[PDB]
Amino acid sequence: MFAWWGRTVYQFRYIVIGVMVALCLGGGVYGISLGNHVTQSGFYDEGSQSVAASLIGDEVYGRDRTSHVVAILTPPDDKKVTDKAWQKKVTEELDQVVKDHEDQIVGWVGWLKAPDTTDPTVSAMKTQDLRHTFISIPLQGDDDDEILKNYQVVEPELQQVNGGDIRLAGLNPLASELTGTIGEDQKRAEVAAIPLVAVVLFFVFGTVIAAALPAIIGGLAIAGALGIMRLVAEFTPVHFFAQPVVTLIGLGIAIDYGLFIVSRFREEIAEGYDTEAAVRRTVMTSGRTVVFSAVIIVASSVPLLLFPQGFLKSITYAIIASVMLAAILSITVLAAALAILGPRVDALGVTTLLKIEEVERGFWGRLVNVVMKRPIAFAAPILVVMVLLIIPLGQLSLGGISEKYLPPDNAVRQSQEQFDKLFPGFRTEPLTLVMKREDGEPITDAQIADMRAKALTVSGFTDPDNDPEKMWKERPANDSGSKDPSVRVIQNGLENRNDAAKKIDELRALQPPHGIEVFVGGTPALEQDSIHSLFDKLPLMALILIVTTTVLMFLAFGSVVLPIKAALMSALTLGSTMGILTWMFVDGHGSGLMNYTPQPLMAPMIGLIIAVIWGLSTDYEVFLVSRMVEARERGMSTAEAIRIGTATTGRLITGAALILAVVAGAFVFSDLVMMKYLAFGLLIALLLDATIIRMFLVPAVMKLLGDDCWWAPRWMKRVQEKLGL
Ligand SMILES: CCCCCCCCCCCCO[C@@H]1O[C@H](CO)[C@@H](O[C@H]2O[C@H](CO)[C@@H](O)[C@H](O)[C@H]2O)[C@H](O)[C@H]1O
Ligand SMILES: CCCCCCCCCCCCO[C@@H]1O[C@H](CO)[C@@H](O[C@H]2O[C@H](CO)[C@@H](O)[C@H](O)[C@H]2O)[C@H](O)[C@H]1O
Ligand SMILES: CCCCCCCCCCCCO[C@@H]1O[C@H](CO)[C@@H](O[C@H]2O[C@H](CO)[C@@H](O)[C@H](O)[C@H]2O)[C@H](O)[C@H]1O
Ligand SMILES: CCCCCCCCCCCCO[C@@H]1O[C@H](CO)[C@@H](O[C@H]2O[C@H](CO)[C@@H](O)[C@H](O)[C@H]2O)[C@H](O)[C@H]1O
Ligand SMILES: CCCCCCCCCCCCO[C@@H]1O[C@H](CO)[C@@H](O[C@H]2O[C@H](CO)[C@@H](O)[C@H](O)[C@H]2O)[C@H](O)[C@H]1O
Ligand SMILES: CCCCCCCCCCCCO[C@@H]1O[C@H](CO)[C@@H](O[C@H]2O[C@H](CO)[C@@H](O)[C@H](O)[C@H]2O)[C@H](O)[C@H]1O
Ligand SMILES: Cc1cc(C)c2cc(C(=O)NC3CCCCCC3)[nH]c2c1
Repeated sequence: MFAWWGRTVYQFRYIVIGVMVALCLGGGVYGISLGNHVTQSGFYDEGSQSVAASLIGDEVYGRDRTSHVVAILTPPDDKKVTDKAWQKKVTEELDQVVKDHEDQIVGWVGWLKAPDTTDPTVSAMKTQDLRHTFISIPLQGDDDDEILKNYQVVEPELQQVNGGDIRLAGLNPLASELTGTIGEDQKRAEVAAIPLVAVVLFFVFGTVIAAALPAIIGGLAIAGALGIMRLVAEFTPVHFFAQPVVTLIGLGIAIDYGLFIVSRFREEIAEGYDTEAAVRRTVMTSGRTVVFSAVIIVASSVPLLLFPQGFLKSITYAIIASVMLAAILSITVLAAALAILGPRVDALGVTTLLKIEEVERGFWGRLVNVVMKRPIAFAAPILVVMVLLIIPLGQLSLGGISEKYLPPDNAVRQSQEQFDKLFPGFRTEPLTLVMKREDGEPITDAQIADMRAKALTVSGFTDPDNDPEKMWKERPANDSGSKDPSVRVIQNGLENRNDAAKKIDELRALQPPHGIEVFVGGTPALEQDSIHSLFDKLPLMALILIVTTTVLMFLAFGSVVLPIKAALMSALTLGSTMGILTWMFVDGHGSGLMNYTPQPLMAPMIGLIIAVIWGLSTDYEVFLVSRMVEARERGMSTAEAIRIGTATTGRLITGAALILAVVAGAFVFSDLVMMKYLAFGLLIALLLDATIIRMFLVPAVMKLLGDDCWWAPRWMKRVQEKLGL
């Protein structure tokens, strides 16, 4: 199979390069418009009670458009908002923007449209010092994605209102900024990472062409994968976060796959094989390794599909498409490229760009020896410290997206915070009690008061007017609502947002009046229901993830102790990185240096980070411990096999780690705190696996079990033998 392709890829090397490059470039052109076909939904559970509550509320009362855009207007030259000349000028400008963009803007409302109003709420849309007043600009659209697109059409003209002295906040200015970080992080991966990957690869290989080929494969992999995701978007919604994942996870593995087979090819040429034989032998050995690595990653990714969140489903499609294409590219276009180049892959050295030994082996061999001489002296301190690194995970907190996902100095975030300071109480995050009478008869005022009294028995809800009778007010109704009298909604915000899980259960435990059912919704309910469904499915997801990888490791090791030992090592790294991440992003250690706000984490990201870290650690352990098994099966001491595996894989694993560190390190500078969390989790797990696990914990522990590492019942080794994966 790999034998046949190794000969075939040589024979049709020109056809292979031409077809594969055209497909990837054609996919890249198709994938340019992906950013215009992604969605922001997917963080919630579509089957939850809170989602049903939101659908009923919107259907009966109408979609609330008053939070789409809020604009703070400050008169120039220290004038007050009561300046009649200033009022007329800004009013005419706003009317012109609405008239020019009626397809996008419903209109604008606020104190400026009725300065002589007596309504206390409308009169509160201006500050006491008369220096600031704000307006609401509802937008057209039937869903949040369409509404955001409408906002981005009119934003440039809106920002010019009042001589530019207008501050835009609310849902869509922030949603535009949050989704805008995707483009900023992506250019880093393609303008800052790839050049740094090139200098890292040049330090590994020493020649220009050998260093350039893995970078080119990564670029082709990104181009094709974005095109595949664009195709996927035609059939199912694709979350916008799936796009940066392609450029982070897909790019890193694509370059690492390229590094592995280019390294093997140069070693085959150096051993004396001609180009034809070298290509075949590289596919037979390194091509099998990358293909098996791909199935490990795919096996580590598909368990996320158990979760209902569309966000997680979109990520796995991106991951699977990225790794399958990269594996295919590494053994089709890369192998064909080396077949054409031959030894000329090393032709160009430092001088080209310039114009435009025994000690090392012994030391690393000695380090393994020192570790094995006193293994408990190494394993015991490492085991203790890694367990202590799990302790901060006990302080795990979970929430949802806000303006705090942006750095504290972000302009749009600061406009939002200025609005909440100048105009307190206008922003709310209420829990809703969606009352429905199954009889179809109208809900009475007494029944609404019965429900309010029940909700007033739950502590922790805000009382701004100090009167409980003014709490749990009815949701405002819009003209787009059906106003079905059999459905009525009352709502109230929480005093402390972290109490949402407890308070929602209390609300859901209240007995409603006789013939009515109650659905509890609101944004805090949407998050808590999504949190609950994720951790409900997590035990099954973790079970499938562990067993699928362990059997794959058993197929790769031919042992029963080795897959179990490596699963324990994977669990230790997974726990340690999560504690460190909680220590950094919840507790805030490192927040000032990296300019992010400590806050609760996003729950679907822990599921993603579990799958990614488990896959990465399994991938590195499989490659290393194999070379030990391969040395043991041919006849060697257990101590020598550990030394041979470490020496023979040291250059490749270290180089792969350096590559991924550059790629992930580029994304730790993202303005989105969620991306920082994912990129750092990758960096920590990589540093632990490449240094603490590979060089200290693996060689030490494996010496403790001695020759029992290779133990495996023969009726199980026969199944491994009959397949030979
Ligand atoms: C993160 C913060 C973003 C969320 C905050 C956004 C919510 C704040 C927007 C307030 C919108 C509702 O506030 C106000 O309600 C009143 C009461 O019906 C509406 O009703 C008003 O209409 C117009 C004013 O334009 C006049 O005829 C009159 O003063 C009144 O009837 C106003 O048009 C609306 O401005
Ligand atoms: C690998 C990622 C998972 C790491 C999990 C982090 C757990 C941190 C525990 C903090 C201590 C709080 O202790 C709590 O214990 C209960 C069971 O008693 C578990 O969780 C329980 O409480 C939560 C809190 O509302 C409820 O949704 C529910 O009743 C149940 O899930 C969690 O463990 C933790 O919520
Ligand atoms: C591959 C191995 C991985 C296997 C991992 C298995 C982990 C299983 C853990 C189940 C218990 C965690 O359960 C989860 O606990 C957290 C606390 O952190 C609760 O979290 C709750 O309290 C926290 C802290 O007050 C709030 O910030 C949060 O909004 C609220 O939901 C979750 O509601 C509950 O669902
Ligand atoms: C990636 C996309 C994520 C972008 C999200 C970033 C967060 C942006 C900040 C939120 C700003 C809007 O803040 C918004 O305030 C309004 C008005 O108080 C709340 O609106 C709430 O009260 C109003 C008026 O009583 C009800 O008609 C409505 O049904 C209810 O939801 C919204 O629930 C909240 O979302
Ligand atoms: C036969 C006796 C007389 C017939 C009754 C006619 C009404 C008499 C009661 C008027 C005062 C009731 O007192 C006040 O009622 C209003 C309107 O219902 C309630 O108002 C509350 O419920 C109503 C719906 O019922 C919501 O639309 C509103 O947003 C919410 O605040 C107040 O919470 C209550 O304090
Ligand atoms: C800088 C931080 C970046 C983020 C984290 C990256 C983690 C990478 C750390 C790698 C640690 C050093 O890891 C060590 O690398 C050396 C040199 O490559 C390998 O050594 C390998 O190459 C050397 C020559 O260079 C040979 O003599 C040796 O026989 C061979 O094994 C070791 O087998 C490995 O144990
Ligand atoms: C889930 C996941 C995520 C990432 C970023 C990576 C990176 C690798 C990797 O670098 N693997 C290499 C070493 C294993 C042997 C074959 C050569 C490739 N695996 C990953 C898995």
